[PDB]
Amino acid sequence: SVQARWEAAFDLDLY
Repeated sequence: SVQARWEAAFDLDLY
């Protein structure tokens, strides 16, 4: 959720 891999990173940016 959010999107991650993106705006800085929510958390699901994967590390």
